[PDB]
Amino acid sequence: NSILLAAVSILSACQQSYFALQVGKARLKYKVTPPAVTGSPEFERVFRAQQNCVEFYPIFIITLWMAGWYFNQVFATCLGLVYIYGRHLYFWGYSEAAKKRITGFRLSLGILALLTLLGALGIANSFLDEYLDLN
Amino acid sequence: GNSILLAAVSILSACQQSYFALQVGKARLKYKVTPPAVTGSPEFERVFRAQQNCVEFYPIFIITLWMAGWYFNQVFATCLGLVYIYGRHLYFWGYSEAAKKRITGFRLSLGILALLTLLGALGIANSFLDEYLDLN
Amino acid sequence: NSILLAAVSILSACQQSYFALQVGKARLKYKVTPPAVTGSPEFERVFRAQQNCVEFYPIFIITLWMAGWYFNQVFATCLGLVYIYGRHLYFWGYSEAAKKRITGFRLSLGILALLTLLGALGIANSFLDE
Repeated sequence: NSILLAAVSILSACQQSYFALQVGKARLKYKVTPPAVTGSPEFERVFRAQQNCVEFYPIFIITLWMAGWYFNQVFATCLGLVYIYGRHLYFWGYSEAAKKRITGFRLSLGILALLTLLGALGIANSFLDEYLDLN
Repeated sequence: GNSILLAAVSILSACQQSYFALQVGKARLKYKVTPPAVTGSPEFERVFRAQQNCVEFYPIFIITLWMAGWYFNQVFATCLGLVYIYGRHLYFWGYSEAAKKRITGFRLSLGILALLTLLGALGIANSFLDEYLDLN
Repeated sequence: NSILLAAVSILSACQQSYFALQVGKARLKYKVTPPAVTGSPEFERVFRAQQNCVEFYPIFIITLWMAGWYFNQVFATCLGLVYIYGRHLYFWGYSEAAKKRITGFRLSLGILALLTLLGALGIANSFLDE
């Protein structure tokens, strides 16, 4: 009864690990020796992109589960997949040029807002179930 | 279900975190910091670092929030959760004005976090001694 | 029952807060004035280590719970403990020298992939009988 949410969650976790791998590969390709994170423009775009993704990850997960638990698992699950796609655009877009990140960024933040909305409605509706009203 | 209050707080805090990210985006435009760079303007640098410290601790807050709410008391955890959200509001805007103006909101939100950790640890412990060692 | 998962989760959250404390201590030891995060090489090692940990934390939590819920709580719990240990090695290793991070890094990523695997099997096996 959370099996769909669980699946999306494992998919997104693999995406985030994939992004971390690219930064590791970029460190070798452009000779950026740890702990440094600057010194090659190509590396800096890859690093910053991965950083923005990893920052937003827990926000996506919460919003995903609250929507799926309190509104509809199937609908949240589908939005979740489109979000995973949006960041795929964002990451690879940025990596090529800072201005190519904007599509994937707008898509994934649109989805996140909708998930927030659905989660808020469902939680509200669900709160009225201890006032016995179901709208 | 018996997580409805936790769920509400969680959605509120997630909105706060997205709001912080928006401010960094606005600051990038106001102080002309060309991506992927995050240095150059001191005003931008304070806003960026503040949002970074918030986003780092966010998953730690969520775990501690739910463990406290699940294994100790949902209503008590829920209330602390709201005050934490407020403390982070002070921290972020405080830091944005001056590096030393962050300290109030910092102490508040980390105090709460420690208490939530405490409650979570007790409840989990009590539940563990009741479930594998038959001691409540 | 999720009491074992709950315990590991609170343990790891304490580790993460501990790492953040060390960065705070490093700011004072090497005079790195906020909001700056560069200058002292040793500080940059401590900071980057804590940053790699805090990035991967939500990934560990999700995979930990999915494995524990859909595969086995006791087995996931044990792997969870080994991950916590691997991160302990990573952090302190890296703090001394970038090349001392490698052991704790391999250990913790081994665990993470297995947790992902177990979670995926359990969810699948789970979905195979509707």
